[PDB]
Amino acid sequence: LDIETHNLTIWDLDRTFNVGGFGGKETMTLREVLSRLRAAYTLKVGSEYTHILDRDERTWLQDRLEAGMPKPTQAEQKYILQKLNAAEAFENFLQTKYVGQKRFSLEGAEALIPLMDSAIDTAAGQGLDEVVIGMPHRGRLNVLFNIVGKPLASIFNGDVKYHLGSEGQHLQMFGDGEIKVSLTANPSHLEAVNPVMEGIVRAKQDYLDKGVDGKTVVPLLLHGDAAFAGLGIVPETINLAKLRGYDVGGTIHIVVNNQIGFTTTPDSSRSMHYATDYAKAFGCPVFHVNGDDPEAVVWVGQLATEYRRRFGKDVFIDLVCYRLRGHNEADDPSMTQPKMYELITGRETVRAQYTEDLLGRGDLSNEDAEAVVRDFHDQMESVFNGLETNISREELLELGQAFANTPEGFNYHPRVAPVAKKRVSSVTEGGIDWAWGELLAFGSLANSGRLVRLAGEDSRRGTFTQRHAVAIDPATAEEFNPLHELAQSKGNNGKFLVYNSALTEYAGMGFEYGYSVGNEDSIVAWEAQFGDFANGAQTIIDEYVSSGEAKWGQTSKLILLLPHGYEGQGPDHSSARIERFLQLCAEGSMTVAQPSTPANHFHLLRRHALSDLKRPLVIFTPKSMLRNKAAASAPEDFTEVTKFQSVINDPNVADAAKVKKVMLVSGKLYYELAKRKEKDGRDDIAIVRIEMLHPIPFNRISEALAGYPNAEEVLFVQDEPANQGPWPFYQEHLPELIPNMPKMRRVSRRAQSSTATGVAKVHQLEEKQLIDEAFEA
Amino acid sequence: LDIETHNLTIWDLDRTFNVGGFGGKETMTLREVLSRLRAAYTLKVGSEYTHILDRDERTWLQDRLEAGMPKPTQAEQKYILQKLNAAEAFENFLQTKYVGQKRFSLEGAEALIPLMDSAIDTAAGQGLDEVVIGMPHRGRLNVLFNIVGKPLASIFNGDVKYHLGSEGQHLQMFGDGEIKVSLTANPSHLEAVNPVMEGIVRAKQDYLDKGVDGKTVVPLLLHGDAAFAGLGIVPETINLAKLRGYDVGGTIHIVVNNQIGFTTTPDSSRSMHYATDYAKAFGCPVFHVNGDDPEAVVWVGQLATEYRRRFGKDVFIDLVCYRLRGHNEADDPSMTQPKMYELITGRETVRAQYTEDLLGRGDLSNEDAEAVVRDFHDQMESVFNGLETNISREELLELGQAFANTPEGFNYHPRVAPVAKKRVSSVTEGGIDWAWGELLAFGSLANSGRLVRLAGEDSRRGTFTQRHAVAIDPATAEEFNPLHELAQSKGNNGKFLVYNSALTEYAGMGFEYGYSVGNEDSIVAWEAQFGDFANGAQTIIDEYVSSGEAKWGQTSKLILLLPHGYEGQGPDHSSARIERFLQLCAEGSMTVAQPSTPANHFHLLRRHALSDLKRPLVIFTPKSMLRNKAAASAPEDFTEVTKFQSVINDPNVADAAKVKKVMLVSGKLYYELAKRKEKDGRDDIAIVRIEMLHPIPFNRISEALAGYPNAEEVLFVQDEPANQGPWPFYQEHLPELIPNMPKMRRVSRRAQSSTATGVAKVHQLEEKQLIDEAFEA
Ligand SMILES: Cc1ncc(C[n+]2csc(CCOP(=O)(O)OP(=O)(O)O)c2C)c(N)n1
Ligand SMILES: Cc1ncc(C[n+]2csc(CCOP(=O)(O)OP(=O)(O)O)c2C)c(N)n1
Ligand SMILES: [Mg+2]
Ligand SMILES: [Mg+2]
Repeated sequence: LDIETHNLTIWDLDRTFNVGGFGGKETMTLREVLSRLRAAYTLKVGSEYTHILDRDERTWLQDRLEAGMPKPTQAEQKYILQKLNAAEAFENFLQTKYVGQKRFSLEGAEALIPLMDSAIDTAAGQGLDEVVIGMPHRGRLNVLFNIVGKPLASIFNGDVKYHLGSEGQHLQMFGDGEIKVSLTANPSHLEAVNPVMEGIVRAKQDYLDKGVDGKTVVPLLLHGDAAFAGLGIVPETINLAKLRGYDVGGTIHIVVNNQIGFTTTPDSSRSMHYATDYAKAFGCPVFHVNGDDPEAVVWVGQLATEYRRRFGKDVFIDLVCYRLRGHNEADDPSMTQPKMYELITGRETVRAQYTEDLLGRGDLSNEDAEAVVRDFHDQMESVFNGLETNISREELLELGQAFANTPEGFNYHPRVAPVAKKRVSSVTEGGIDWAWGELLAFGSLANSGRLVRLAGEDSRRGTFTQRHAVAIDPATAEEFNPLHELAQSKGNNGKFLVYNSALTEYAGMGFEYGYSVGNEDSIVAWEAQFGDFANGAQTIIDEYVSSGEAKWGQTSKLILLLPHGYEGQGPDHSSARIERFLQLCAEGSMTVAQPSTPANHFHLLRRHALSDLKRPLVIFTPKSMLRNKAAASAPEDFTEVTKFQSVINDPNVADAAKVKKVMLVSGKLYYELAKRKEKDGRDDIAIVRIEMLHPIPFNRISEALAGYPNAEEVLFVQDEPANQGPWPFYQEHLPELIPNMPKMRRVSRRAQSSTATGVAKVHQLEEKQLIDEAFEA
Repeated sequence: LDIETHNLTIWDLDRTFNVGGFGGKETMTLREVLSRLRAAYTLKVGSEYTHILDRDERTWLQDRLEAGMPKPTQAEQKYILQKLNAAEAFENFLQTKYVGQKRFSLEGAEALIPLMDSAIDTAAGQGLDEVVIGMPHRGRLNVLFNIVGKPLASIFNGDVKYHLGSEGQHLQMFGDGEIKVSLTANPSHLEAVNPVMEGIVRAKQDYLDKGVDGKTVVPLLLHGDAAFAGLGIVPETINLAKLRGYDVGGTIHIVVNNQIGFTTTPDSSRSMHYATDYAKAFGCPVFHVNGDDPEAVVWVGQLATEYRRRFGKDVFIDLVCYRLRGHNEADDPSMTQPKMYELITGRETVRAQYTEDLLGRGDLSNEDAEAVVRDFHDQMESVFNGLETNISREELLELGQAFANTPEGFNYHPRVAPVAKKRVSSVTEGGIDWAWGELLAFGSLANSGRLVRLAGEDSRRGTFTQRHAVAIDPATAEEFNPLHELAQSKGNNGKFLVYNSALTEYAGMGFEYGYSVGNEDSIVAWEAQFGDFANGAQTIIDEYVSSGEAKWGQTSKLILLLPHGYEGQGPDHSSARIERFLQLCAEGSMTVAQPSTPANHFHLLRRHALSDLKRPLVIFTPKSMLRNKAAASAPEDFTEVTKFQSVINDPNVADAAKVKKVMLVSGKLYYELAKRKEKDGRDDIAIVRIEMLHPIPFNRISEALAGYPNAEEVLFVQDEPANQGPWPFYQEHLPELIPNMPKMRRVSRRAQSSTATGVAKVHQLEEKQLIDEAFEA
């Protein structure tokens, strides 16, 4: 940036040169060229835009930045001063009338309030419908009073004010526009709101139904500088921006850069030059603005909101400010950073500086000048004053016939063709498999008129090549979605939408929780490749899915589909960790189940979607049992059987008076135990299945055991190790709920620190030993 | 890139222009300029380097890329052909002699083997000590045979071959260099090895002790394209590259870009143009190379290894290849991607293409040509043939006096000065607090001659302003580390190293597990800001810390320090989730403790560091008890008391024959219960503390209860809800280990789905109700 580096000297300043349309001129002097470049790129706004690849969007930014900030009117200037007065008035009320609020102070960063106002007002003039805000603790109550518009009485009267959500309206001072404003709930875990907020926006856009030209709900997301550079959830969520099921038309990002973490400085926080350098990975513009020049801050807010509407991409604003006090209530920040807090202590406020600048440009009259003084006193005085789930024979045949009604000149790939042919025959003959039972449920619900959404890794085809919900023609590469087409022909505007995720668990599951909150009337399901990989979304399970209703009174009906089974494929492909989910359950917080039969899975999904109980559902789904012919279901099981079963008694008992042992079991291990009973001719054993785990169906288990009056012993049989699976939960709780029951006796694998062996011959030997122990006299 | 865009035509091709030293010339024709630019930037190697900010490192890359790939010798050419022959020979043996290996095939990407060889050979010529490799499943057994150098017998004979680690030597064909080569263990969870591998390299560099000019252990890290763009752990780990405690001199990254995930294409995987676009966020160079030109691949390997040694930064290679077969053993990839697998099926191999190119440039003689044919047949034939922990009075006084031996013209900040003065007096008078007990332990061990490392968020000062292990002078900003200086004066080369992390839990804890594996003789500890935030590193707890010894036989002695207590500060600042850690324990896999007294914490840390048992330690550390004066310890407790105590019996019992109730407790709640016993004069109650949780000290608990022979009842008292804390574990296991014990009776908070309330008045009412219930007759 020095003229010496380009072989130019002081002797060239008044010579004329060809500049090729720079500043709308063909010729210019070096003195004039340097003036313009310094006015555009070196004052209170610093821009990064030349890394963008499209020529049209690079030229749009270039023309606006080199034209400069327009000179604001007197009316505009006084409106910026009134917002700064309100911001500072509220900070003073909080610090004086209440205690332990020093942690949550906005002092140093009061220009945030006029920046957020500029963006929301620009959106109202564009004609859009809503703005959804997500943010951390710092400045939250200030945003509730000055941006959402809640009364003071409402703010100051489970969980705290600093974590609950709110709604309000924003009218436009110098226009005729209105817009809704919403604030999202969040935990103390930094950046965990990022994917949840994005999902809420997509659900709201889908409900308005305005097409690709729409995208009329704006996401505004606030970060801190240390958290933005450090935590990996931030760039994981930005990567979903342009994908098919996840696009929301761009996100406006504000990073509040107060040059300190807690007791940590930027040198020990990041290996990037600026905190906002992830923008250069995704091809998006960055604006750096000085937080002590309020006219420049309101311009950057306007320019960012205009860039989002024109190009539909993400935009990043870096607001450079400082932190006046320490993070703790009684803690000295000079203890660790003494040199920085020499510059901070005993400054003038941004309000004071701006008032002095307006009263010294001589624009204002005598009457006008008195008013500016009186406004701050005004703001201060104001603040200190029996449900059946079966379908009809006719409905079932129609669902089957959807896989035959192929569009003109579409053919199926020849490994997919025989799957389609069996779906059409099965609804009369029999032999319905797991995958076809699941799709018959989601299809029936879309016909009634609901929006059904399914998302996860390789979810269109299926991980185990079992689903085939969208088919592709090998010749033409044309897509067909049979059940979506049937739904849109019944005339209740139903939809079946199926999407393939990116390789993420945290961002993926977070996005589907958000969708459930932003449309109460939708049916949403997230699937995992294997249930073993759901530990990479533990923050979302612990802080939102299991605990949200108790904390904030926020309800969800999300379905988690997690594969599970001990089939000899190693420790990272065997367990979805049942024990961990049952540890998190209390007073019916969520429903947990493991069904054995395709028809029972059908009845569970339909009960959840047609009930008034608004809590999540966790289903442990099979892998090998997907293709077992003893598991398949008849059509009368979807048409004559009315309800979902929580306990299934033994089908193969000749005489109940001869039974002496009773085995309790849950999942795929039933079919192995049943095989052995038939081979050995054991008429003294009865095998009983538990389909629902939490809540405990204790009345149905009691009825079952009452039916065998000469039973001496009760065994609990599971595949999982003795410190894993459902045994720990059941040995604690079941004896107190059924007093007359005999003492239970465990039969399982040995307790261990891993999930399962990695040697396949050891797996086969363990399984033999388990079943022999069960039948041993 | 079209000449029309720059207002130039065909009529300018033979006119001469000033080019300013391009191609080492002052003048040149447009025809010559276009030739050179196309030869340098548009053939088999594509470069991204102009985003780099330093002028010297931009010019170094520019000069090498525009000079071009050097013409390789005949000997060099035949050595590249022999490596491709070996690679393809081994793939054929695996596919024919064994089954279910189609998932793990390298067919399509055989140029990986000569790329990795080029880099390792270049490192050996630079004079460096070791190369550490981390990678996923694809190509692993090929790398074990052709790069590490294991025999076939060793490979083909718990867990599988695809997850265990190995060591070997690499000699240099045309030189006199040797270098060690190591391969790291890993789970199926993609990208979880990234932080663990980096930590292993830093531990090995620290042991060699060669200073800043050293950095002589090279990290080589292999990724897949979908995982690299999608999972957030990747950019979280790159952000640690230039930080103080974490820098290893650069990382060479290889992304194998086979243009497909599992059944998912790049369109539905990322929102970036290339998968390697995170490089532009961190200011590092990227080389894209064609995987069907083996001479270009060996050049890029050399250039990347030379760039790391000169500039000490990260470097990224994108190897563009394809995937010949499907990911499953029996699965058709044309089912989903039919158009892509029209181009793939029925191609010539990279080995075949390169042989045809050498035999058609006429360099080779008749004798030389016969040899090239016979080499592939040769490679094929070959493959198919009573420990006391106290310190002395003198050692204790010396540790105290370290906080007085300030360097010349250093003064303490005046809020830190009185802490230092009390540390010097306490070692004679009394009143030693928690923090000073912890540092007395780490200090004593550094004096004996060990390397002690402590890392975490705000760990130098402390989160609760309690530690002060490095002090800063407010006048000069000069640092002092008293205990490091005492260690280096005793002449056993001991060190006390303390570092402030970035705001990360996954990358942070991963790095400290790696350090423990790469130096068995170090004492390492990771601290969390609050124990509630450790759920963001659940992948590392589940897959490495709790399970590594059982899976792979890999041992660690890592210390986790997790703050814990119910003090009325909300649901994300109360519980470290004890219940979850005790669920993961079996057959002494790790030690779990919650000490009540500073001296007992001292004795636990020293027992762990001087034992032969090589397993992790999880300590639940206090918050409010840090400054409680009833908790402080006398000097005789560090000097006359010999061992760590697992159970502590009641100090305040006049007559043991009068006791009728016995309360068991663990942690800070002791001090509340003890206060109430004194106030009410209860000589019928005895309060007994459990300091170690797993393993269960059942012999010591039995001895304690035997001492009170007229005890009618036993209460278990905890602050946590009834489905959380240590009660679930103890109600299952303790009755079977002590048969004669009376039936236990719980006294706790009610079971719930969250951790704790968010209203402070409700917390105080709950605590009163808990203690009243305990003492109720
Ligand atoms: C996931 C997570 N990790 C760590 C913390 C602990 N924590 C609370 S506040 C804080 C500092 C954040 O600093 P920054 O993002 O720079 O913003 P500031 O509060 O200074 O505005 C940290 C690390 C947390 N709340 N959540
Ligand atoms: C954390 C995690 N998430 C998901 C998976 C499931 N998974 C196994 S292989 C695979 C595909 C990875 O594709 P890519 O990284 O492009 O490499 P390729 O195997 O095609 O070489 C996935 C998603 C996993 N193993 N770990
Ligand atoms: Mg900050
Ligand atoms: Mg790939």
